[PDB]
Amino acid sequence: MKVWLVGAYGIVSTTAMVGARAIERGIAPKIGLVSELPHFEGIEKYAPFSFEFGGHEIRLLSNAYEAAKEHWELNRHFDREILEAVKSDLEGIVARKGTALNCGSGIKELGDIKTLEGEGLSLAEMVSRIEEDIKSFADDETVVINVASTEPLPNYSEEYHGSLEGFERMIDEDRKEYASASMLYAYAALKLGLPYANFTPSPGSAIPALKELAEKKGVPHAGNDGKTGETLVKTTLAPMFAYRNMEVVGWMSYNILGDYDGKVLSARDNKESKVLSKDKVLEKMLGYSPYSITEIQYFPSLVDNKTAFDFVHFKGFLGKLMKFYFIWDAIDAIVAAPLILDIARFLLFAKKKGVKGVVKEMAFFFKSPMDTNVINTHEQFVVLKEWYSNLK
Amino acid sequence: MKVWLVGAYGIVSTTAMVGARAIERGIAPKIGLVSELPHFEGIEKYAPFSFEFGGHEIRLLSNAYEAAKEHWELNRHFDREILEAVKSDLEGIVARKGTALNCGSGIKELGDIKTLEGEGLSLAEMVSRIEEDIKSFADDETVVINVASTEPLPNYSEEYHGSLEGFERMIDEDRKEYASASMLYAYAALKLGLPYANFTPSPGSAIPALKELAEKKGVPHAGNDGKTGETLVKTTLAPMFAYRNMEVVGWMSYNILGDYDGKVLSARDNKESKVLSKDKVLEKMLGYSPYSITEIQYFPSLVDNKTAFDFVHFKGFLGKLMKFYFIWDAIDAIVAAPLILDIARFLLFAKKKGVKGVVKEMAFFFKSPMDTNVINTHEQFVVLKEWYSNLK
Amino acid sequence: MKVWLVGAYGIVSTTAMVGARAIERGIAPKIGLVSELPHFEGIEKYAPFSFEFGGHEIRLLSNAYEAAKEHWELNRHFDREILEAVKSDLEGIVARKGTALNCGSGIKELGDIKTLEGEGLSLAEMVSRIEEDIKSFADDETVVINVASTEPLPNYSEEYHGSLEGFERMIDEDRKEYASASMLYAYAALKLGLPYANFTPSPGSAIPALKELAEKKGVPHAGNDGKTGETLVKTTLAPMFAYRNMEVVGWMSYNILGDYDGKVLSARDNKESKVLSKDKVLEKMLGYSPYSITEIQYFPSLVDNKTAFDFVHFKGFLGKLMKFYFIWDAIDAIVAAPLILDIARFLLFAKKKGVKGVVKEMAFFFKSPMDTNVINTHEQFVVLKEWYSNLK
Amino acid sequence: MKVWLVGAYGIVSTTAMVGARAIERGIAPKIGLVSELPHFEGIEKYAPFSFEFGGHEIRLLSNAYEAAKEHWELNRHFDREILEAVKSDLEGIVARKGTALNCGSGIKELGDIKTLEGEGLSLAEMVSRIEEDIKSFADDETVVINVASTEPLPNYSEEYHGSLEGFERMIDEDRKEYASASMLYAYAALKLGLPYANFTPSPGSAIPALKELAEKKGVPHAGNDGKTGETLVKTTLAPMFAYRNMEVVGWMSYNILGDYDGKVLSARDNKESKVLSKDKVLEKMLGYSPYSITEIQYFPSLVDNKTAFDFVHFKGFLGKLMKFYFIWDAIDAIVAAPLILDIARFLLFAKKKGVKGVVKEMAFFFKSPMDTNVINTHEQFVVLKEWYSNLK
Ligand SMILES: NC(=O)c1ccc[n+]([C@@H]2O[C@H](COP(=O)([O-])OP(=O)(O)OC[C@H]3O[C@@H](n4cnc5c(N)ncnc54)[C@H](O)[C@@H]3O)[C@@H](O)[C@H]2O)c1
Ligand SMILES: NC(=O)c1ccc[n+]([C@@H]2O[C@H](COP(=O)([O-])OP(=O)(O)OC[C@H]3O[C@@H](n4cnc5c(N)ncnc54)[C@H](O)[C@@H]3O)[C@@H](O)[C@H]2O)c1
Ligand SMILES: NC(=O)c1ccc[n+]([C@@H]2O[C@H](COP(=O)([O-])OP(=O)(O)OC[C@H]3O[C@@H](n4cnc5c(N)ncnc54)[C@H](O)[C@@H]3O)[C@@H](O)[C@H]2O)c1
Ligand SMILES: NC(=O)c1ccc[n+]([C@@H]2O[C@H](COP(=O)([O-])OP(=O)(O)OC[C@H]3O[C@@H](n4cnc5c(N)ncnc54)[C@H](O)[C@@H]3O)[C@@H](O)[C@H]2O)c1
Ligand code: NA
Ligand code: NA
Repeated sequence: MKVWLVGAYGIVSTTAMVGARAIERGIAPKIGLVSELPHFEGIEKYAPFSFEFGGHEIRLLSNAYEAAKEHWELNRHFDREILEAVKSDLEGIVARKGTALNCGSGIKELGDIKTLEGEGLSLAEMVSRIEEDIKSFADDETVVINVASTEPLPNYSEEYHGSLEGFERMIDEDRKEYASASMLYAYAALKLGLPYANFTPSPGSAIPALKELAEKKGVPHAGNDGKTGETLVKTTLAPMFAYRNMEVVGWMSYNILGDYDGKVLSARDNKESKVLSKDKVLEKMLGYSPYSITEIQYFPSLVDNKTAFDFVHFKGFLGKLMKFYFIWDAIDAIVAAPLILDIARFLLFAKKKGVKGVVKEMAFFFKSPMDTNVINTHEQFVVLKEWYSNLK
Repeated sequence: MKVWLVGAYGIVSTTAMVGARAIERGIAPKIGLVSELPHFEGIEKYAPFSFEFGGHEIRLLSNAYEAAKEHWELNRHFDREILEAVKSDLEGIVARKGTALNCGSGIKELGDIKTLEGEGLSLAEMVSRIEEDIKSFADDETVVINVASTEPLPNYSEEYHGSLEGFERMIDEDRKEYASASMLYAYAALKLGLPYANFTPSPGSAIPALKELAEKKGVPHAGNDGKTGETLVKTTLAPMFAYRNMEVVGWMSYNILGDYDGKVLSARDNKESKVLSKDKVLEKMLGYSPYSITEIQYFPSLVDNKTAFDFVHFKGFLGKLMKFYFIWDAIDAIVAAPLILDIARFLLFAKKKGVKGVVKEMAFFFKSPMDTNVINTHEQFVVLKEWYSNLK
Repeated sequence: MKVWLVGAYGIVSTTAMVGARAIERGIAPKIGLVSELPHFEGIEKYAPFSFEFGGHEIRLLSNAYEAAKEHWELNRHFDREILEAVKSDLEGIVARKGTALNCGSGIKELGDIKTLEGEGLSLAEMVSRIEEDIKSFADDETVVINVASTEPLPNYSEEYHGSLEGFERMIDEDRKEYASASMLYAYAALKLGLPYANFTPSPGSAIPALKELAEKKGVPHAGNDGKTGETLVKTTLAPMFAYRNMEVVGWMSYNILGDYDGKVLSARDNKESKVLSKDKVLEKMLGYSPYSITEIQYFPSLVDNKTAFDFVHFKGFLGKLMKFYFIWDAIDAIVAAPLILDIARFLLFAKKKGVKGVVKEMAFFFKSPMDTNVINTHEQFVVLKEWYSNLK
Repeated sequence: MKVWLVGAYGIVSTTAMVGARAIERGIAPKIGLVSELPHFEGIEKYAPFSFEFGGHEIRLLSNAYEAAKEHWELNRHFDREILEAVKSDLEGIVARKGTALNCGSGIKELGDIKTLEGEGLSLAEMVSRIEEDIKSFADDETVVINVASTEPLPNYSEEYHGSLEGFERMIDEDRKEYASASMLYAYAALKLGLPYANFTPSPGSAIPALKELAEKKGVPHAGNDGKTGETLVKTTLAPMFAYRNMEVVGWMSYNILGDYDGKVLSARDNKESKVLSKDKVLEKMLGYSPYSITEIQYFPSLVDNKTAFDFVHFKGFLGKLMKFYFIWDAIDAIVAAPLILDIARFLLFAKKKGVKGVVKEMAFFFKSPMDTNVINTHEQFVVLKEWYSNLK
């Protein structure tokens, strides 16, 4: 299959590329791949473990190898021998110039960038470039996945975001104020009939306009925002207090990281998207709102080793308060990268099975799953299992 | 209903007694009670929140109030005002002298004790005293629950434990070497046609002899070993690594506590029962065995504030190792006490619904659930929900 | 001796009052009191353990007992029996209306308040009321200690803060914009010839004007900002990396608390004072600046149980990065309250020994010690010991 | 200078060798080296940063490079580029066959071993081989340092360990039952007039016989047992509670590690030496004994990444209990290796300054410092500083 990655030179993106190729060359295990679990036996009939890559970027380096090595230098999150073995393949992946339209002040932290809007192009002309890039790459086994820096919350508009006609009016009128990069890539993917997933908390396809578009075009889509670490634990663990009829009175979630993701989320406007997505899961699972605090702070020496500190304050029998702590110490690109490969395969599977619109049953992958109040990790896993069985 | 508690002066036992009465007098919330969750609406048709108590003990204090206050003095795990309000009721609960037969060297740590076997009685004569105590108390709405100190692993015997005839032969021949206290209380309960649950990792009714007996008598029973804290988290959290196709390579579980439970488990023979029950859950959930260490150590200043330290070492994409820590800081009697009330109500419900033999669907309460490989907390909760719906 | 407490109805203040009296009535140990350590034998010649209290407040409750009980209800940080035993004594402590001039937006969180500036008084007239209150209480064995809510960083002024003449000009001209409450109480104390200590990060006497005043008047003073918990650990532990020639690359300090202190510090202007005081210690000890983040967030269920989460990222041999975590779980009023009693006794001792100006050797008590670059806890303790020996 | 390392193929030993050479070739910083701190300016007059290595082993691999690479493969605790750069130098370091006499059951975990006692040699003949090996290597700038696996507590003997004549009688009579390997290497070093340090909790030179010998020979020696991680923190942090007049009621110290050190300490007899050395520090600092538990458990996936979990339970004002947690996550060979280089330089310095007998002022390096009750890390550092200034 083929995967077009928005933010193709990022660490999540390059590590998926490194991993896919290491696994194909037979020099890496299949650990981390949800699509490789026993329940999904037979997926390879529809989506074999076979990947060609391209994508859009605003940080233009020569190729995906140079991009992968920049992240490897700082993080060393896989062996030098894996880097070397996949060098050839990754040198042939060259990203195209994308758009950073309305992606917030945090984009400044990426350093030297070049964008379509910087060239003076209108919305219609930007869409045409994005579509031409994708369609020149795409086949009938192609998916588009957004793994680009997290945008701020969009300037929402009922007219421009509430219907497909309103959104196409937005493009026609060149109303840039209401367009964000993530919307434009999602729009392009679906207009081309390509399945789409948004691994970030940027709006992407999660506006009514684009949900209408995906349905009309009969195209499957999924999102939003990869559930990889702290939020994974929160949605696995919060149900335990509910099952035991305990009241959660407080939940603290504090996250420190560096690298480009920590750099972008250092900006208050970009951060808000990620923070709300991490925070809001609690009420959906419990039925009520514990006092919750969720923060992300830049902490440069950790690079992509995002570390989370959580504290849960809870009541039990007779009103007695009790306390639970956790620390997650993990590399973000290592828990994220396989989910990109899994999302791509499950979208391809969904496409071939005639699935259209939001694939709500892929909620398991996401912190803010579209079209569903199923948040509990256990419930989401059962939904994913049962969905695949129903269509297999 | 009526509940006969083996180990009636213990902290789990007295706090269930304090709690039941506080809730009946309308001075405490219903927090902590699984049987009070919305899904179990209508349980009160079969098992209303209404409790009379008695039980067996080897530490003879005057009454359950004096017992409750001894634990309250050291722990202050509920308000002085709750203690005062329930004093009358608890002063009327007087335990009967039980048996500490083959309950290990840790029983020495309980201080001043008096037992049936100390009086020179044979197995048959001990059984008669235990039965007379229970039957003088029991009605058609009576359950027996074991919350006594954890025994060592029994001297197992195919002849004496493998069939009811073999076990009754054991009693007839006065073969004390193969009898443990917990077996004798379980035997007595079931011979009397009373539902039974074992909240400890002592063998109790979990031998083939007594499982045969419960079936023959048409009596429901449940166990073993309350899942309250660290093991609750382990069975909620370990599935997350499986769902995400990660390999757990190591899991460390270190527990410190004081009070009478920490005192008994300071002995190496008593400890082994609790340790194996906490440790063995991992393989059943994952399909394989991470290097696991599970310890319990005495740490007197914590009293009944059992604190657990866990560390999970796990592999993800490309073989990368990553790390997860947790600390549970809770009072053991507060997470355990409501489960005693819930177990009693669900046993009464099961009894009235014609349920007989091991109620395997009550696995949710237990670290070592009888007759089931369902260990995942989420799965167990669904099984409990669905079981109750099926019989309601 | 006599202690006039600014913020007399606060939890630190009332717990010092509760503690002093419990210890005098012989119903509490002397644990927590630095002045009770063997090295300080003979202090009781100059400052016996004997305390009468008064102070200023803006939250007017009837008396210090009602104030103490309000905090006890929420926190239960000492026994009901201690509360009862000291009720009489504390009912006779009645605070006087003080000033909340330029104490930031966080003061709004205190609820119902009444202030001198609210009555329409000028700076000169406010100073006269504050002085009249203190002088009506004071004797030759009286000290004034600031334990009031943390102010924002002041609008600094060279003219008005840089010399005593400039500060007295400020009062004469009624230039309120440059006066803060803490400055006015410190000014009043020193004008009256009374020793002064500032337990908060508010400016207090730590401006050149008031340092000049204390010297001229021959009056000892000490501050700023009680070092009680997280910062205590930081100044004990950071030296270990220096002694071992390790580079600290990052230090994260995250603090959650409730109660009135957490409420006031929820405001961004008030918070800044506390944050800088906690953060700045690192460079002074190490000679360089690790990337440091220090936050305080409101977390209401913890009440006065301030909990801190720290993470230290450090380099050792060959550049290898390594990691250290800590969690402090303590009640803030319990670690602070004895230091108020100790500060008072050491100020009285200093006064009687002819000490004047900043008592820099009391740095041990403080996060931002005036007139000293001695920050290491070990060094500060030796300085305090040696100071007392020199004057004994 | 020259350093003869007992246990020369171990990870602490090989990493000191790797580090020394990387630093000499100018490809590594001097981070981690206490002897490189500003206070020790001028040490290079007596002990320049210049090292030639040899030693004894029982695991015979071809050379120290092969040994270093075996540990590097599993741990990756320095760059492949450092490994490559020092390969030549380390290939020329070839260990000689030593003795594992009475080194406990844990020695079995080292795999394929060869020893002097296995050849049938008497004590006198073993001593001669050990001496011949060392003297063939040694010059006037040579030190011997023990970094071999931790032995069990020795079979102590007043006659054989209490005087030099008694110890030499032991050798003469071939009384193996009372000799341990570490004693024999220490004996040989001192008989040869070479300074000696013991980085392990094995007895080494810490018996009266060998202390008498070092004095008579006018030879400086130091030990015992490198203070590198958890115990470093404990001796830095415990003084904080004393300075603040708090009572420590409980201290838990739980350590997990793998590699060869974790393997040897998995044995109960070997473990006891390390456990007592880690545990006993508390009383010496505080004056009393908190309930303390100290454990080390094998946890193979961590390899040389020893992780420690500590919990401190402490009383403060009015008897209130409060709680402090810490987690140390570090590589043991990285914190240990520079101390070997520092110990060697400070021993050479001591030798040239006419120092003889136990260098008690090197206590800073050690968990069980010989001839001193100075345990507090801060105090030890001041003692080391002042010692060096006095002799410089
Ligand atoms: N576990 C995880 O790492 C995880 C989990 C959930 C969500 N996410 C989200 O995934 C995204 C990727 O994470 P990452 O660590 O790879 O960050 P990264 O910064 O290393 O990668 C993002 C890449 O996208 C590029 N980019 C930014 N805006 C773009 C635009 N509009 N068009 C094209 N390219 C653009 C950047 O130049 C960068 O190379 C982030 O938004 C992050 O918040 C990551
Ligand atoms: N969260 C929890 O507290 C928890 C969880 C799982 C299992 N358990 C188990 O529940 C049991 C009770 O815990 P606890 O904290 O109340 O301990 P406890 O020691 O305070 O209570 C046990 C009581 O039973 C008595 N006893 C011991 N052997 C007896 C015998 N053979 N016959 C009659 N009485 C006997 C003791 O005197 C004591 O009063 C223990 O076995 C414990 O391991 C507790
Ligand atoms: N361990 C600790 O608790 C600790 C450590 C260091 C510093 N501090 C500082 O000590 C102070 C007291 O802490 P607390 O927990 O008692 O808080 P608290 O809010 O319970 O006490 C402060 C009291 O002062 C009053 N107040 C505020 N402004 C005033 C003014 N200008 N004049 C007179 N009264 C005023 C408030 O009404 C309140 O009763 C805070 O500034 C805090 O940041 C506390
Ligand atoms: N931070 C630390 O790593 C640290 C701190 C304090 C003490 N120590 C102690 O230092 C020692 C070395 O630690 P390591 O991690 O290098 O362990 P290691 O097992 O990797 O090294 C010990 C080496 O000595 C060898 N050996 C064992 N007995 C011997 C004998 N009698 N004669 C000659 N060689 C012998 C072994 O074969 C091995 O190569 C251990 O005793 C350990 O407990 C280490
Ligand atoms: Na805690
Ligand atoms: Na870690």
